[PDB]
Amino acid sequence: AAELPPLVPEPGDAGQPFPLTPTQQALWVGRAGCYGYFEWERPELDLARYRRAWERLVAHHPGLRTVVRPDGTQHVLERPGPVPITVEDLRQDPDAVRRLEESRLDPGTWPMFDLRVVLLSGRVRVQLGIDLQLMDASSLFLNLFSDLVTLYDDPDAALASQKLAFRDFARWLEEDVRGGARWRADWAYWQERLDGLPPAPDLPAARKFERCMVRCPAEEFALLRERALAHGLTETELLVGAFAEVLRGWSSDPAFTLNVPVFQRFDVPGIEDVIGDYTNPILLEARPEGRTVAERIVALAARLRADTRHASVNGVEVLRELARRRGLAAAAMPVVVTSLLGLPSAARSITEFGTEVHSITQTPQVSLDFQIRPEDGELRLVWDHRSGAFAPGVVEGAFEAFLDLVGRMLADEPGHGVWEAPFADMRSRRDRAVWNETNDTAEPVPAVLLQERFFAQARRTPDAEAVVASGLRLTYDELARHAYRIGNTLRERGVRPGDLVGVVMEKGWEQYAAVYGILAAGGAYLPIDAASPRGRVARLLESAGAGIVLTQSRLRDELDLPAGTTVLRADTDFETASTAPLTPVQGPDDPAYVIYTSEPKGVVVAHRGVANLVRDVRRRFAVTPADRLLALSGLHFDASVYDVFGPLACGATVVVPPPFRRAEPDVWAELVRDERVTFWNSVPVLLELLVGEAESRDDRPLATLRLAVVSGDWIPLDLPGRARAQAPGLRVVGSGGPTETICWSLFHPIDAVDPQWTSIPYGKPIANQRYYIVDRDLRPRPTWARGEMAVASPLGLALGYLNDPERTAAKFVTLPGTGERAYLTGDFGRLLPDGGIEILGRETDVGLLAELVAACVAELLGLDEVPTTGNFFRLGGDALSGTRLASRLQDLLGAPVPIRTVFGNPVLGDLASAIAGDPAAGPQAIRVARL
Amino acid sequence: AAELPPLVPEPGDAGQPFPLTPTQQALWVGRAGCYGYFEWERPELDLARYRRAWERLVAHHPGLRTVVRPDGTQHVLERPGPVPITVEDLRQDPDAVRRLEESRLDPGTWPMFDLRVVLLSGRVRVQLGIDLQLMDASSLFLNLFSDLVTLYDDPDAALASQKLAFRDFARWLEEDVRGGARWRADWAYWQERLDGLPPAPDLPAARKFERCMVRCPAEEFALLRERALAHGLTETELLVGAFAEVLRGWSSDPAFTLNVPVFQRFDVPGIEDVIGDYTNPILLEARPEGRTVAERIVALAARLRADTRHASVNGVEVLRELARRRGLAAAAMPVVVTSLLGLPSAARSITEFGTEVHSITQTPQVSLDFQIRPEDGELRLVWDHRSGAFAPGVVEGAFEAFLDLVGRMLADEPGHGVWEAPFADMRSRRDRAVWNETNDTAEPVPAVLLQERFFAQARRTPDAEAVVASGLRLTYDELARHAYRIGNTLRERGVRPGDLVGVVMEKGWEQYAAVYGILAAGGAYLPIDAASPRGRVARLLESAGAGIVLTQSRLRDELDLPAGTTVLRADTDFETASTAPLTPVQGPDDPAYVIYTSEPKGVVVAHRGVANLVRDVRRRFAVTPADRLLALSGLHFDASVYDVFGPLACGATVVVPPPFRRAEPDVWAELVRDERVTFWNSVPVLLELLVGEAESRDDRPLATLRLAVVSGDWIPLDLPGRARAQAPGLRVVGSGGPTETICWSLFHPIDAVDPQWTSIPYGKPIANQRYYIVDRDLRPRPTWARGEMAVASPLGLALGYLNDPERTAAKFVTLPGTGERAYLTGDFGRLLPDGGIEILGRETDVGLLAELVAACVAELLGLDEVPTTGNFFRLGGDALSGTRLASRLQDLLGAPVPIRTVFGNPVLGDLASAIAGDPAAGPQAIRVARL
Repeated sequence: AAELPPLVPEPGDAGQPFPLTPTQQALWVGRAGCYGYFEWERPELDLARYRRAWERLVAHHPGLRTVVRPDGTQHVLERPGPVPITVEDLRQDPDAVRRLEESRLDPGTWPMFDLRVVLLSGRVRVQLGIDLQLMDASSLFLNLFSDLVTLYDDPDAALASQKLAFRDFARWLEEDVRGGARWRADWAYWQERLDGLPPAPDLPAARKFERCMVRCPAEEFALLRERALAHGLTETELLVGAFAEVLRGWSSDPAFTLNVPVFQRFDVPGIEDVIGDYTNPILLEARPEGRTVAERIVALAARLRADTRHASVNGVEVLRELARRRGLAAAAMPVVVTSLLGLPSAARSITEFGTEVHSITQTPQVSLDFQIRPEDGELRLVWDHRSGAFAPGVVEGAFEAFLDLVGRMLADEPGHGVWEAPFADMRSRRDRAVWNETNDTAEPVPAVLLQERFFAQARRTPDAEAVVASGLRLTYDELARHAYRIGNTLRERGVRPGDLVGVVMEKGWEQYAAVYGILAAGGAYLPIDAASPRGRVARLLESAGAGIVLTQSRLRDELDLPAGTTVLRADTDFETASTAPLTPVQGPDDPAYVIYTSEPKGVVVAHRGVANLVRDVRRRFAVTPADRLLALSGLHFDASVYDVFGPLACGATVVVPPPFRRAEPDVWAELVRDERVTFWNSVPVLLELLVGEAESRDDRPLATLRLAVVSGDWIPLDLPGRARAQAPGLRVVGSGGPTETICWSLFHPIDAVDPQWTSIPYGKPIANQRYYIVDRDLRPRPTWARGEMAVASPLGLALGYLNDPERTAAKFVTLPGTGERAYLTGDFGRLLPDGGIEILGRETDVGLLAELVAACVAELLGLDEVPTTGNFFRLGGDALSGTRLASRLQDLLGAPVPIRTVFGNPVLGDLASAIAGDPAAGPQAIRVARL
Repeated sequence: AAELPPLVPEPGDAGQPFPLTPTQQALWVGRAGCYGYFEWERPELDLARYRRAWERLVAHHPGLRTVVRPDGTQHVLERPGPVPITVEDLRQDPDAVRRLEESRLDPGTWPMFDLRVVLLSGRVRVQLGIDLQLMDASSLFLNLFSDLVTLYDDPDAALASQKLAFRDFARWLEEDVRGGARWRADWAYWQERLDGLPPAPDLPAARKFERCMVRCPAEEFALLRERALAHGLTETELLVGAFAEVLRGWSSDPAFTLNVPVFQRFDVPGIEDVIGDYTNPILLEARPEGRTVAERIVALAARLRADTRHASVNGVEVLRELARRRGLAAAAMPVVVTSLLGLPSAARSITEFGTEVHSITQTPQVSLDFQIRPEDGELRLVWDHRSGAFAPGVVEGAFEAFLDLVGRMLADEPGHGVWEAPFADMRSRRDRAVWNETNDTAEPVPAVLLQERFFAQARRTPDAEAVVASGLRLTYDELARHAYRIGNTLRERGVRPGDLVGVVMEKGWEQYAAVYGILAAGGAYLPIDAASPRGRVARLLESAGAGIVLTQSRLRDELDLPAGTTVLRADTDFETASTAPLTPVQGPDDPAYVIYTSEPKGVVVAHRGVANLVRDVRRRFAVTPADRLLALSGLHFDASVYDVFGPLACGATVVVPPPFRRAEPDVWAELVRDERVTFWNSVPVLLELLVGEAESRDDRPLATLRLAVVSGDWIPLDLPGRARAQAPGLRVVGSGGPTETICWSLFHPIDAVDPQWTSIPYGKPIANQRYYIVDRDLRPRPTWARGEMAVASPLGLALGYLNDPERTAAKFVTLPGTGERAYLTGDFGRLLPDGGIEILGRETDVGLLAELVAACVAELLGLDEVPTTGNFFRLGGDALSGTRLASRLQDLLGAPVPIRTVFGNPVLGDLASAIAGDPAAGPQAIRVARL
């Protein structure tokens, strides 16, 4: 604990220039609003006594006579002149409050404050505008406001004599403390920690200062003090920790750095009466360390206390180094906790002068400022936030969660209740009601197997068109008969419930016959791309255990299938089989198919979940037998699952396009025209290609499109309008959901595209699906908070991964709060106020000098190698060895390397640049570096 | 003509540090070989007298005792010590010259020279290595070498006493001349001109110093002097101008800047005896200004004289500014002319000491150094060039052209012969013999019309396959009969020789029938893409005057053809026409087709030129009836022209692919396999796609390919090897030529791909074509010189552009040297030593300060606006107004802006940066700039 040099006052230069404090300098350049404003009301004001009070305050306090020169230094005017006090008479004007509410200052001009008095009928408004660069918050309340009350009572009152000038204190910090023994030790503390500091809270952002606030009465203030002492904490530490709990409810990452200023006057004798700027912003690293609320708050407080023990370094300097390393944006710390607790008591309080009526601090570079201030026996808790910094509702939701959390702290005995809770739910009342409303989706799904629904439809409308595929029109009865031929044959050859049968085909009617025949037989189909490379088809079939494959005779010869495999050709090997109806032998929760995705995993899906999809789509989009769907997607993709089971369940027509290995929009646009397609289903880019093709044509070939469902990628913002142009009355519908949620698991009908959107909303869940946005502990997040989409359903999820229960256990989890089975999509998004989801992400001279510095550092620290990008103090340096570093470099270079240069450039590359840029050492140093 | 300050010698500091000259500084940093070397032979050498001579030289001349300190300053050692002279005894070793030839120095060590003496049987070799930083060339010959001869005769000889030190001269230039009155005027001269200076000669580059040299005897030296005086020139000016003529024969641009050093000693009394570095590289702008050789040389000399009148600025400084503006690469001036003419006579010459046996200057940063030196009544002309800086043969070719040009100057009276020539051909004897051999391509083309060749082939092999097109095999007789049906019908409907008939079809046999029917009728066909947008088809037909169109019935309805047009469908509207042979009524030089290219131009091509192409390809690639060509290219592209006329002229088979609007390599690879295609023709990328498709397959579906001709884009370097892998024995052949040279006009058979190539060679011309590489005056260039390809032929060119004789006259020009008609391709390339062609190209604080400087400059100069990028002196400034500029900026900024700062930063943005970076003015200046 290295003691600090003493302060020697220098009154002969009291009027001489002196530098801005580090925090005053930041406001000087950072304004180029920046002011505080206060308004009190009283029945009467004696203006003569009020002017005498301010004339005495200005005379007594040099800080009220300090002005900034154009060159960024400041000095104390000796006799600035009469105090400006603007009086405005409104005692005659009716609706005077509206006339005064409709009337809403520079450091280079005196004064840096603004005094106004408004006379009204029966009352007076006193108004004080003050530049934030004039003094810090503690000088405002403990010095200015207290003396203003004392002097308005008696402008001749005795005031404690000024035993030093703030100009002395400011020079003492810059010349004697900064760079001295303790500063160097404290600087090493911060530099060891710097590259580990997390960013500022990353809170949800929107598309000038507002106020959330609350006042704790004296008896809850006393209870809050007991709750904090019970954990060994100050009230500030308790409130800072509670604030970090709440911010973690909305922040993208649980680790963040808060700006927690202290107002250290260093016990300099007399300094408690000197108006100045004592702000030292401490950069508090808030990583969650603890299982319970109490443990985390206690751990955070211990870090705050350690940081505070090293506060001879001013946080503005730590922020400067952070910006050198990361750039100015990533170094900004715009979330501040400003506590005025723990300061000396002031003689008088401004509440004895008038009842506060309006007040607002507009601070540059600050988005959220949590202010903690004692006011007349009560604890005032204020959140000042900048409008438009945060998504609508975020700050009000966080405040309501903060009051809830502090209230529980007052309600619960230490060691019980919220103190022991793993976490506090931060969702608002409205968050939960909207999410519950949107996710109240359970519906019973009748235990009818997928093929049984199709066969019943084939009995209903046996002569309607089922599959139209390239100059061939299969009727419902014809398709059912061939499915029966396949099913009887497969049953006879030993397929039993649970067996997988491969379907290796190209687009054509044989895919539809094969699927329904496999299901009729009792098995599940395993579709595999007939254009797979190498012997992928054989690897998937071997891995899946599928001993039978159905294919097309025109295709059998270009497939490498292992020799023990039964390979039947859908279109020739079944012509003599029975067409006798086959009777179902699997159950609704048995697999209907296995679809492989990116080792490749086999996604096993049951009949019940597909029936759910099909029933939801039919009702939601009014699918009828008149509809004609274009089956674009390949059988081995999830998206084809609706194409296979939806239209055929209700009597509509599947239009199968010719096989294609690259997009052919013109073929598809012709096919949409000629077969009068009503139902498009594809990834967004294929719809774009189709719409482009139509735009370049004179017929309107997409005019029969009434429904277009696109999913699996970002939807261009102009695509829906472009599609509706080529097809009036078309409903464009966004969808989504991985293979594990069974094709489509949510929808967003795109009825109109707000041009303020960055993307189309991802949508709301279909029947029997629930879309949670969860944090890393699988707990649901408030509105706007980014998290992973977890899709919960007891029937609309895949059964799991084929033969892989360990990966099934990792992705199909039990949500902790409800015990629901949920699938972790790996996609990220956030909940929207209307219940929808926004998807966010789908699943060399100096160089030689630097090597020299690095090698010299490596030997000094005892390390093999040391990178030129390393921070000297993080690599293992400290105060005394950083001094040895300056000497070893002086020796080896033959040039002067001051100690200030090593400490001012902890990053080894930055030290090289500082040495090479030094006129007194540069050329010499570069010569030695060149060997 | 502002006089210069006087030189005041300062002998009290003769041993004190002093700076390197600007040219010495460049060598100091620019070495980090750099030396000169000399070797003379004499029968005897008296080593005692030789050592005494060098000990006297070293004592007498401070420059021989000057060393560079590690900090880049230099000083004069007082007593450096005995002169090192290494003696090597080889009088016993046999083959001693080989032992001495196998034995081939730092400024910080003394001496900066290297003295050796080699004793051999009967003779001695004296060897002198000298650092280029020690002294300039004029000090070497006029001071060192002359005094070495004087002193070896008598080491006690009287020498002119040193009346000053080179250290005085070097300080006088840096402190008194530089920055003074005349320097500022000269600096304004250069700065006005700087941004206009062309780059260094851009000469052809290759994939450590060599010597071309010649010695003019005294009587030709005297004649050369008379030739120069006859034009008012010095011999140096004559030789510099002749050198610029020759360099223009190879350089990519006719304008270049040469580095022409002068060795000015400024008539300082005594300085003619002082060894030092007097080099001032003058940057000579060599733009051709004149109709004849004489006029251009006279104009260039007048610029050299003007430049020389402003040589108080050292060219190293002009080069520094040029590099600030353009970067270091584009500012380098590595082509130097070093003349030692016009200097005082030296008392003795090194030729009196020994016969020179070997000498070489290795200069950093120099690629070609033309040295002009008087030697014992003769004129020595030396080209020192760096090996590998230039393409092989370029420097030897330029030297031979230079000797030829100077020889003509000695042969011709002024006012006659070469003096009056518009230009001198610079091609070497070998250049012309190779080009003539390669371009001796004339062959008579028999007057047989294109359709007559096909009809004769249809009589020869009437049952062979002509066109195989998508499940349809047209025989030669079947194709001839349908061509006759079309031709008789078109003849009957009024087609006469000269008429154009549109062909608007998609790939299919109807294109082949339509072409031969139109030709049989007597007209020319005009193919137009059936997939053209909008009403392009109607615009082209209207523009071309084509009143008839043939199309396909399956296609007629999607075409917008104007109403007065006859539209006949090849496949239905001709079934009842006569198949009687029709007799030809056009001639071989009448149009066969019109093909439109990028307003669009109609390229009109006659029968004769197509017969030339077809006959050349048949012989060159041995096309026989067994061959089967894949007609990939569209009829409306040039590349299809061979497909239409080549195979059918000799009995081979055209395999037509299905129409395609995007590449389908797999279809094409199938089609190559199934129809046994032997002849591929396409742009390179389509062959790449086809080869990729085959690589991914197990059959070798391209195995029947024996010939692949690719043209129209860069050929990837690995494509030929990749194609030969998929098809052993395949000949890959590169081709090229625009539509105006009738499909293919040159070939390069790619038999093996040198991995040192950056591209495949473009090739050599086919029969009746000649490929010239011409400069901007349409004159042929030497080997390696970049120029425009001009394709000359009286029959292998298009007749011209349809209805557009003015554009025909601009692109189909008469070459000036031969009167040949040639087509200017707009492509660029260069001739290769083997006769081929390589194609080269196919057809904000400072910001505010800167605005402040600019506005102040704009008012001072009287201009409305002035850009921040402008050079103050080019915008209109000069010496006196640049001084006024420093004062106006001092006034308006309130900060000191020294005059040196305005002159050291002529570019207004650079002045802003210098002011903003000045500690004594920066912060103030930035404040004012911010308004």
